[PDB]
Amino acid sequence: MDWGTLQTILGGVNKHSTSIGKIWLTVLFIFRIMILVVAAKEVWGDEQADFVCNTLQPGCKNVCYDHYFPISHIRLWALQLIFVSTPALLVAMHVAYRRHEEGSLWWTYTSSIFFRVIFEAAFMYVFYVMYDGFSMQRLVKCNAWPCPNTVDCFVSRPTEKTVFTVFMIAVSGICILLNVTELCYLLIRY
Amino acid sequence: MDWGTLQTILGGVNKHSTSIGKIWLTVLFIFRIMILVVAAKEVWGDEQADFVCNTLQPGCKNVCYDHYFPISHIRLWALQLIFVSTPALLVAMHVAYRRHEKKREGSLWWTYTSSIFFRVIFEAAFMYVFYVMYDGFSMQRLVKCNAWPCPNTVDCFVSRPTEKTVFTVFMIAVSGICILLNVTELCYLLIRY
Repeated sequence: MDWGTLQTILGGVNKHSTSIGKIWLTVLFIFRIMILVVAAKEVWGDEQADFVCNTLQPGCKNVCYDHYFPISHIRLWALQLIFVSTPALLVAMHVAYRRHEEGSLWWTYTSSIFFRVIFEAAFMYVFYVMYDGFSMQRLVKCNAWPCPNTVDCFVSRPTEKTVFTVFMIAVSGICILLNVTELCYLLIRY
Repeated sequence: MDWGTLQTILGGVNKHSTSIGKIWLTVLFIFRIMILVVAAKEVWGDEQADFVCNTLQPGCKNVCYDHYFPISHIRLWALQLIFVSTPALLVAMHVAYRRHEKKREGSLWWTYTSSIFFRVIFEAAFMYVFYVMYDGFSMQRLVKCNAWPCPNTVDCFVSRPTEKTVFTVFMIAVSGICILLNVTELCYLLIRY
């Protein structure tokens, strides 16, 4: 995809936030989006076109690809970004509700931060359990029907996909830490 | 082609509506659009390029694909969003000139309950069509096809059945929620009689 105007939306959402919340989470957020669109989205461009299986059985390539990649990484990251951005924007709408006509504003703001840490941890769990670590393999062995006994299939761009996987996981771990420290920073204020 | 000056379009439309309808319906509504355009629309990119049938007959692939997918999933969701969007739009437009003229009321409650009423119809109808026409929300790896010109019976294999199931389940769930949100409006709206 592409974009036409993201500076206006970031400027408005910038206001009414804490020191680190104003900058650090925001710059890390646009950091992840930039990585996703300009670079990574076309590494996974031919994930199925260049999948190769050493067999003559028709339909074996379809099932073996689907058995090992139930959902591709880039569409896992796209889902994650949407989930961890909605609490940011709806609170911008809840205040717009009260504008048309302090505990409430405080209660909402502290609640959103509790959600963001939840979603990121949940999604990082899915990568680990689904893909068995963060390293992708050149060779996969598949024996689902209709494939005969056991078939060798070869992945496209295994090394580059590993690099971006490590990169997206790292900045997600940072965002979790930033949320936790900022959260406990408010708790002492009570 | 991609998103344009929707922020002003949405900025205009959110004003002058009920509290949860102010945000929750709209937020869930842009929730569906993002999934449709950002992620889902390229899962279905090679639906027919990667259909594979175990046969040597010319034209068996065309008839078998057309028989099991009379209309693609992403085209139904696009249609559904258009239909549910319109009643929100026009009624939001209808109030504009009066607010314009007032600076220069039981009727609208008939209109407002009408638009709320219509949305639930379109949500229910489209969720109904998925069930009857695709035989549940789960997509299978293997389809057996015996339409002419195919010989006796042919095995054909779908592309990305597991990923298409995940998004199908997701779109149905958020569609089900919007129905629940809508009916709450009428209960708050009818309780005043």
